[PDB]
Amino acid sequence: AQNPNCNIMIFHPTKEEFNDFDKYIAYMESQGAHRAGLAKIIPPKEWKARETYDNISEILIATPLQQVASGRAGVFTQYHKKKKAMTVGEYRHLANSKKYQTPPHQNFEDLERKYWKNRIYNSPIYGADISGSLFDENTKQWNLGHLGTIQDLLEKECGVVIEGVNTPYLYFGMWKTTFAWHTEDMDLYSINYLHLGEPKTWYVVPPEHGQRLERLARELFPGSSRGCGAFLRHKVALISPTVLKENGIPFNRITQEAGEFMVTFPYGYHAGFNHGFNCAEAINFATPRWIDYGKMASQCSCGEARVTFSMDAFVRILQPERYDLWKRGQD
Ligand SMILES: O=C(O)CNC(=O)C(=O)O
Ligand SMILES: [Mg+2]
Ligand code: NI
Ligand SMILES: [Zn+2]
Repeated sequence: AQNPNCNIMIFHPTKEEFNDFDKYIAYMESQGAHRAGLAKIIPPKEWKARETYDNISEILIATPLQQVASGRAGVFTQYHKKKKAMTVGEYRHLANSKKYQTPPHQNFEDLERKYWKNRIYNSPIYGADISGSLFDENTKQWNLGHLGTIQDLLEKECGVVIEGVNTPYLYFGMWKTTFAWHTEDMDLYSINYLHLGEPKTWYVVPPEHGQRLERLARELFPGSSRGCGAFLRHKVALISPTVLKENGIPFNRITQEAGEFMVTFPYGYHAGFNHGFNCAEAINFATPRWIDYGKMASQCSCGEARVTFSMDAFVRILQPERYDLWKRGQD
């Protein structure tokens, strides 16, 4: 069995190997990458996502989210308070302001310590989930707006044609902006490219151990757990590495820098934080190996998780028994 300790693997494809996305994902899995839940891909030196980032300031962040925490330093939830619209240029200035800027630090480890110590005492503002792309249309390799669609994958694997579309999302972050513990909708893959700026630290639980994280989360968030049998789908709960280690939960951590891709694998729980002003782009995708995960994915039916139009068909076709209850949650 490849990668039996479920370590995060890092890949350095050549320009020739960067041509065929599906084939490279399958190669990474042949080496056991999926066992970690997360892999890093460093593009060949010949590649670029676009020529410059000098002309992005007029992109609008229509609903910036202020991430307000409740709980204790290592075990907290966050809620998202909607703020007034601002441009990316306005947001970058805000991120660099004395109130919100990254503190002085020695190295990534020192900054990670400061994050876990102090996150709950601040409420950083995240420009998340903005439909759009920063890949140049002429970038032919690993262009996240030109991937094969999940609807086409389901059709190719299972023969059923379904409605829905699959497009990327931009994330503009600042120091302490936070992504809560989650897997993807329908336990899909994700791919995330850090276009610019400061790093993003990731934590991940191997898929084979995801239920260990769920059991801890039910212990640590007991009212949430009573409210919903899949409350990590709400994407609001954080648990620190110190707390995970105290409870024996297997996990790994890695820092993504600008110019690097991360891939999350089906049912790989992940969480993390941004080091300072940055911009990432991400999209979900599928492979043949995903289908069995999609069929088994938990679902939130309490009404909190509210998701895209396109998840309807996935539930309807892969999870027909759950469909009626899940759709009630959506309406
Ligand atoms: O970058 C972020 O805030 C969150 N991204 C992801 O969870 C992802 O790409 O799967
Ligand atoms: Mg612009
Ligand atoms: Ni994710
Ligand atoms: Zn729920």
